[PDB]
Amino acid sequence: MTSITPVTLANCEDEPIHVPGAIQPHGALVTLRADGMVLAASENIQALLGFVASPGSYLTQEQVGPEVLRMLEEGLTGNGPWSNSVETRIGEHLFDVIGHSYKEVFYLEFEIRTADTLSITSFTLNAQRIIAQVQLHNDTASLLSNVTDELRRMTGYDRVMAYRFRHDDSGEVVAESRREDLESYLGQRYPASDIPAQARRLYIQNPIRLIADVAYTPMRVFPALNPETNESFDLSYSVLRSVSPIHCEYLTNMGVRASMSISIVVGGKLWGLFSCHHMSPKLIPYPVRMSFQIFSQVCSAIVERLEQGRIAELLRVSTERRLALARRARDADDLFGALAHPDDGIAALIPCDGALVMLGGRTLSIRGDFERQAGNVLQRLQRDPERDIYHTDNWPQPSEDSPDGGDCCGVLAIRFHRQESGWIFWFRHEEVHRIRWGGKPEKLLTIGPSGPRLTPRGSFEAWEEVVRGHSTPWSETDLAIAEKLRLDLMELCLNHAAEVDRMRQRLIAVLGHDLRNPLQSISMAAALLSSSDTRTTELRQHISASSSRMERLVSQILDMSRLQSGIGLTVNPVDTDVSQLVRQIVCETDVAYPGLVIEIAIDPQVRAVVDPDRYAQVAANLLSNARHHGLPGRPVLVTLTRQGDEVCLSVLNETSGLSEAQLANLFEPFKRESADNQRNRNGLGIGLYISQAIAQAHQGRIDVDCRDDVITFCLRLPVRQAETGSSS
Amino acid sequence: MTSITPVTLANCEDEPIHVPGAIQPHGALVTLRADGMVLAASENIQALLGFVASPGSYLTQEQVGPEVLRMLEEGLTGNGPWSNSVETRIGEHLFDVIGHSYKEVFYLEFEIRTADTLSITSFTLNAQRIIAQVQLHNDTASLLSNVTDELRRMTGYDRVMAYRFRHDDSGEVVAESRREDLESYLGQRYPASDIPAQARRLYIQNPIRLIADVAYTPMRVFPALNPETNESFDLSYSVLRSVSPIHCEYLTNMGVRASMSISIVVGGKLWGLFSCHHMSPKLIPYPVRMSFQIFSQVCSAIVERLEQGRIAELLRVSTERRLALARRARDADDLFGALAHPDDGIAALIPCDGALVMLGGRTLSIRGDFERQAGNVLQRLQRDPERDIYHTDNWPQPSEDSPDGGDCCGVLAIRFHRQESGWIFWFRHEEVHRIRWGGKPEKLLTIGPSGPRLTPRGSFEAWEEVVRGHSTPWSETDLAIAEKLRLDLMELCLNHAAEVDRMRQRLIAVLGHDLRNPLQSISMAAALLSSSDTRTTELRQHISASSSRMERLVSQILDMSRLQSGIGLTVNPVDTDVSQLVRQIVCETDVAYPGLVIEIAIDPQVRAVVDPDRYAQVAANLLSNARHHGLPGRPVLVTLTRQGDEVCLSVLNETSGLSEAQLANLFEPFKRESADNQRNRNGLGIGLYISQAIAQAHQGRIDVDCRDDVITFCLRLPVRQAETGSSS
Ligand SMILES: C=CC1=C(C)/C(=C/C2=[NH+]C(=C\c3[nH]c(/C=C4\NC(=O)[C@@H](C)\C4=C/C)c(C)c3CCC(=O)O)/C(CCC(=O)O)=C2C)NC1=O
Ligand SMILES: C=CC1=C(C)/C(=C/C2=[NH+]C(=C\c3[nH]c(/C=C4\NC(=O)[C@@H](C)\C4=C/C)c(C)c3CCC(=O)O)/C(CCC(=O)O)=C2C)NC1=O
Repeated sequence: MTSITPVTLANCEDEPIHVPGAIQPHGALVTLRADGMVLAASENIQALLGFVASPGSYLTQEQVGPEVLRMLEEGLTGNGPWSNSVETRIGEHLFDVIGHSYKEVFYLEFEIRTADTLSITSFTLNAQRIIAQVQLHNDTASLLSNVTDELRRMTGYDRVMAYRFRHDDSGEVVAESRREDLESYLGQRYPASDIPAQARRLYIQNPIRLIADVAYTPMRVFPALNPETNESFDLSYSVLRSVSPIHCEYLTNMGVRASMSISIVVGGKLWGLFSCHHMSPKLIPYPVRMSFQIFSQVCSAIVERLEQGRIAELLRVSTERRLALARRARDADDLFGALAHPDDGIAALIPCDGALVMLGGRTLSIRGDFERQAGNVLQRLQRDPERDIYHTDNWPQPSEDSPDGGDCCGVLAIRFHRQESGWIFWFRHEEVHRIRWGGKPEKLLTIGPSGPRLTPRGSFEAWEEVVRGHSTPWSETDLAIAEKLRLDLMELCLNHAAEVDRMRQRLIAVLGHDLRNPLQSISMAAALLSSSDTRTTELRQHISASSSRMERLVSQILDMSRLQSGIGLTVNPVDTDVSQLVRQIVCETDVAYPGLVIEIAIDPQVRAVVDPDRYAQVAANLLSNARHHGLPGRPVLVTLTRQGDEVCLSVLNETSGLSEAQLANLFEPFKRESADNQRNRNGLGIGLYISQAIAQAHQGRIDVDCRDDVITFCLRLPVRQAETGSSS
Repeated sequence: MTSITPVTLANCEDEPIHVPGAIQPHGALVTLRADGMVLAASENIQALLGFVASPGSYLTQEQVGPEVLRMLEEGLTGNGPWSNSVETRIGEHLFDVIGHSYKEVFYLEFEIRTADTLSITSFTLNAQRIIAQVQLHNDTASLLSNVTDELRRMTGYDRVMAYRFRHDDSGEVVAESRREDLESYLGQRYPASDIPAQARRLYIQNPIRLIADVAYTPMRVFPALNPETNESFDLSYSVLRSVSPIHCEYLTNMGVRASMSISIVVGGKLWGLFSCHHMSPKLIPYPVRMSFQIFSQVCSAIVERLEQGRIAELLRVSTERRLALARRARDADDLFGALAHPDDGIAALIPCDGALVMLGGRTLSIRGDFERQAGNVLQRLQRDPERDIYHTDNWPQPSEDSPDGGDCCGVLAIRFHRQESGWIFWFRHEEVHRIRWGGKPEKLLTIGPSGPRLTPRGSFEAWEEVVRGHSTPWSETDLAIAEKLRLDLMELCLNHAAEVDRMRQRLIAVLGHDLRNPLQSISMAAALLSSSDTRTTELRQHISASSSRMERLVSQILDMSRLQSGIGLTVNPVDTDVSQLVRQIVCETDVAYPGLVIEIAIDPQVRAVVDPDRYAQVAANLLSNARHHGLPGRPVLVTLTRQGDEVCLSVLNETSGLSEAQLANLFEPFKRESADNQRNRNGLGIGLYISQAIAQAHQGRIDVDCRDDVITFCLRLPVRQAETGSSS
């Protein structure tokens, strides 16, 4: 739907190995339609089976015999997936005829069992042999060790190996059984490109491969495209499927002449393989490969059980320490203390060569001194501040320019208090690794008539690569522990930091209560001054003005605290003459500010049940806002009107132009722009915030209209009558 | 007389089905010691085999034939667990002699293969198909359906059913293949008591059961106890093991005459069964049950992998939805609004008939009104305040006694901000559930002369239970989503509330600056009052005193905020004559409060480099504390001494007795005891906190010594050496 077609990232995953259009010549293939019509067949069918499977026809009993027709008939007419096989003699050779269905196409694959003993061993006896062996092991090390030997005994292959994939898709030969005169491949690494993603995905679906003769010439199955869809025949589940010519080249470079492999699937991912080699052609009869296909799933389930148990036990053991630390830190007076102890603490949660706890600008290093390393990592994290977890095993080793460089190649950092910079770091020193590679990893490129070819390595001689500047990698367990600790510490930091709010509530509330009395006393004393002398009169006036200003500030503080605390404003609606109140406020404002030209259009005797103190407060806030933000010398128009069940008071004044962002933030508290406005340098900006809260408390609202740098405010309050109680 | 009185939990788990001491008479059993000696044998051994296995004797080739001893010798001399079988003829008919070892006891189980023919063993081909075909299913719903049909066609049983266990160990018939005339059991429920915990564990250990004749007579094995241990023979892995008579009664009441069942084990738990029934005796040859053991292990592994895939996909889609919400909630100005939107938000994470989001007293419902249920849940949860998550599927609906009830049956709640009461409640309305029980699940007991007996149900006719008042239970995924979202919202609350803190800091920081000017103006005007009249003089004095008190409060506010914000107290250390300062302060305090007897022991010319304003503040704080907490009329002893490079000021006064908690909390801010002290009602209690912080800022300390209700404070401040120019 995005109208885009991405391009693949790697050319090694782009071979369609599942639709080769060819089979290995040790059998014959026939493809059949859901009604039984022959669609395509392998070109050797006349030589191997003695008859021509002409497309469009149906198999005759003279051709495949009654056993194959009985099997096919039960297949085509059956329901759900189909997979069956039967033993029959066609011509003079005994054949294993395998049948399966995939994506509505039915396949019949014939393998010769010439020069072999009839029913020498059955699928059930071999399956029980292996499953009984596999179930004796409680560790994957010994499970893979013994299974590799039993598989070599049963098959008789020149070599059998257990190959385990790494987290980076590479893999290592973790177990081996081999003929004495063969060089051991145990413990060698092989790169991720040796088994491409396409194969790993396929080998989760079809657990068994066999290559009977690595020198084989593919037999083309023609027509190559299914006539009913023009699509290639999907041979994913075919046993005769022609393997990639690049892998037969890879095995020719190993000197291998037959191959077999069995998948190990864990968690829906290809966990490993059992790979078998022979230095001469070798075919394993289908009943035995069927027993191996059964074993593949039993062994996969057992390995999964073992790995899940081991991981679960490590997770439990670590959860114990994490919870104990959480308890200690919760009980301790200082978290930055309880975590920063060289005994236990966070340094003991994850294997590290030292750790550092950082919070609120306080740091402590455990088992070393890493404030330098930590600070430098933060100076790296400053480029991606939204990142909360950082882990690395290849920290750039410092240059020789100064000995201040720290060789702590491993860093694992987690942020538990983003605003206070709560950081925990775990460090690891450089661990010098040595890797035995199965052949030098030369590039997959050769140029010839085909252009560049993805040719495999020319030799598999064990090459030893020394790794420097790398530490012990942080396991998925360590990363999980680090994240769970991050969350546990965030929760504790929130519970800890939330107490600051309660303290400020108590403090401010007591201050608001205790400060009113001295101000009231001063205002009363100023009112009691006889004002006999002109000097005494001026001082009395200045004292009364300053006291009223402080009372106003204290009132604003109380209101803001009550609003932020959610208590709201306790309004007392009473029948108030809005006309008289607004006219009085305007007159007092004009007399107080003779330079402020105030125009009034106040309807007479507008009476409404409203709180006179809150309405006066709103009017004062609006006049102050118009004075501070209005253009100097411009007149202010005040219009009070009753619009049905609402009282509308409008104030219009010119401005130097207000942006839409400023208009949206007009009601925001502590607006930074107020500190820069030379006329409002002392304005807290809460005037609109408090006014809006007052309007909401009165079930009203404050409208704002700014046009052509002229802003118009319209207070709308609902008309209501106060309730009166009676005994009736 | 044992001083104990146990209480029975259940009768059905007590019967030891693994040590029955008897076998099903379709075979014979011989028990052997690790040295090959015969321990015990079934009493029918002479009837079926023609020889007597006298205890203590050894088998002989003329008795059991050579192939039996050949098989047994590999067992006795083998390592670890053993399990094998041999096809051999004894007397005139063929026996399937199966051997295994358990707890170092070796068993020989003889099963007659009479009345069949190797051609009938073609069941091995149907086994091959089922084992091979099962691997291709894409989901458990189709897998159970197809496998039940294949199992019925293969075995030919009158009925086959896939039984899946519920989370409460009950089970439901989820698939069925049956003879056309038989009553279909598909979809019926059966209680947990139908397969007791012991049977579930044994069926996890021994996957295949077969009751060839429900009407059988148990063939006792004699002697019943192993002479080597005097214990019962553990027959958990014996194929001839006599099934519980309570279960054979159960099958008799179904009209079943033979049974077979195949375990499905997932995650090491019994996930389900395939149970096959026949209305007449039927026996499955041992090679076929051997193939069913393989099928059971393969099916178990595939079912486990399919269910893991389904759970993983559910967790993936859940994670996508949750992280999308966390993003929207983080980009929002108000978290509450971005969560509370009905069109998109929290309500899409967990399927609910409605939801309520709550934070800081706000409550916004979605798809209805839910404040009643939320209120009742919190009122209940207030009795478990540490609880952060709650879930229920059967909330008690309100009685008709009041219309204020809330009719929601299911509630899921999580707390994401313990202080702001941030709660998210997901509600589910009544989902009337109709349950079809396979017979009424009445009590499985009847009392007779032997007391209560574990009588099965006498009938299996479907009884429909109308379960009312229950909603869809909260699945493991719904709980995982609630648990993870709780953390995703705790993160956002912490990161946002840090801004609320920073805002209140900015608020108080601006208030402290703007309040200073009006106070200074009033203090100056008061100082300018000519005080010509006595009344004018008294008013001036009152105004000056009130202004000084407010200035003191404002200073305390600034100090407290700077300390809580970590800014500390700014000090200006200067060479000050401590003797003169302290003497002056004491004189002023005594003159202002002649009723407060102050005793002074002030060393002369004590000089120290200290901030005179901060040190005077500390002295005033100490004197105020002694005045408010000292006993009325008792003298206060003030001692100032220089102890080398430190100046020590001590104040001693009598008290009404201070508790150890009050002494330890003497430096705490907002000490509740200050609000209750009628003499210190206006005291915030910060005096000691601020004084201690000032002392620390001066690199000094405040010592406290309270003895026999007499408290002694000792301020220790370091003396700083003076610096001056010098020349030769
Ligand atoms: C001792 C160690 C050891 C290892 C590590 C090993 C690997 C291995 N690769 C396998 C698969 C494939 N590899 C490639 C391609 C490439 N392979 C490369 O090396 C580069 C150059 C490249 C392309 C540019 C393809 C297309 C396939 C799919 C084949 C198919 O199914 O058609 C398989 C499974 C097949 C089997 O059973 O042998 C194994 C077992 N066999 C060993 O004996
Ligand atoms: C159509 C539905 C349907 C269901 C649900 C069903 C259940 C079932 N119970 C099983 C096992 C046992 N049950 C009990 C005991 C109790 N069972 C009850 O009902 C009450 C009366 C009671 C005790 C108070 C015991 C001791 C055993 C162990 C038997 C042994 O191994 O010796 C088995 C496995 C055995 C088998 O293959 O048939 C199944 C399959 N059989 C069905 O055909």
